[PDB]
Amino acid sequence: GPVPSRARVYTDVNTHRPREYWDYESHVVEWGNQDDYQLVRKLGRGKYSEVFEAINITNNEKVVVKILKPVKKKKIKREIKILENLRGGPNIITLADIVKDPVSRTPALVFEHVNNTDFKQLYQTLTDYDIRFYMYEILKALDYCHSMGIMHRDVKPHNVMIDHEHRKLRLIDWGLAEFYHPGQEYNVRVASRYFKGPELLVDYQMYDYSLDMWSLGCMLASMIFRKEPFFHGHDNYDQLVRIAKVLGTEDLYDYIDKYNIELDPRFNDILGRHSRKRWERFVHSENQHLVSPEALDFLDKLLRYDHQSRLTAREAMEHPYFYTVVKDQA
Ligand SMILES: CNc1nc2cc(C(=O)O)ccc2c2cnccc12
Repeated sequence: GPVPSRARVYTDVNTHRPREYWDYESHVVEWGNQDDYQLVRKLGRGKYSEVFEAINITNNEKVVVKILKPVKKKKIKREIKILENLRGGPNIITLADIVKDPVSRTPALVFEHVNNTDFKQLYQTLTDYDIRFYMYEILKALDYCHSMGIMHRDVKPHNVMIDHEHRKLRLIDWGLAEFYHPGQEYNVRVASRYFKGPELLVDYQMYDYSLDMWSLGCMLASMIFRKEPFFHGHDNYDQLVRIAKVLGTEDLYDYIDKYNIELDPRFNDILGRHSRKRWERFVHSENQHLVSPEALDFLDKLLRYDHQSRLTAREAMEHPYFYTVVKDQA
């Protein structure tokens, strides 16, 4: 059976709390009236939701209503709990209200509005300093919620709302976030395919905060190489191959051994033998202004199979990649 694993930071944060902090299934939710908000326009469809710009009648402030698509009621309580738990954390989205349409009686979350620029036009225009700044701001959100016993489990560009005029950022969609408890085996069918850590692709269920750190590497590599996405796999099985073609197969296989992981028989063929590439293969004419010996070193220290050797959010923020943004924040 698979060797166990314990997160190497914030391992026991949750054990040390009142039970009601993390025992969300008993959380008693007070549902408001959704007529307090009039929907203006659809901002986007989701897999588990539909999101609308809306107006708060009382004050006239722009708001966002995320009507939740029908899932196990405790998953809603999980998301609500995690949001009331993180309220006011650096760069976390703010849950303004919880309501239910009086006619449909179908639950919805009301969040603060963010004048966001979507990454489809944004990531194509950021200077090297901008990539350092916003990445640092993501790390603020990740280290906070990790320190608070929560993994986000779905870090990807659509979930990072960026406001470029006021240089603000907020990390959103907490509907897949879980509380971390040492020894818990988690579901591996979480996150989006391009940002799935190798632990999810091989079905290693005792994962932790560090999964969020692989997703951040995928983003970092996607931005500094102007490749969206960086690991462009055809499914979950081929996704591991796209990773392996870059990180090498020796290493992956020691990772399988180090945890006595049972590989699917499917993987036993399509993976092959592959060397570990030097990141220089990916830098070309039109993306070298964004690459530096620093970014490469930071990036190398996120993309590791072994979830235990990834940087922590806290370690990431002390990387020299961020020395200037740390300075200009003084
Ligand atoms: C696709 N557009 C938006 N989706 C959101 C999703 C969540 C959530 O699921 O947590 C929270 C907030 C927003 C949001 C906020 N302001 C402007 C736009 C959006």
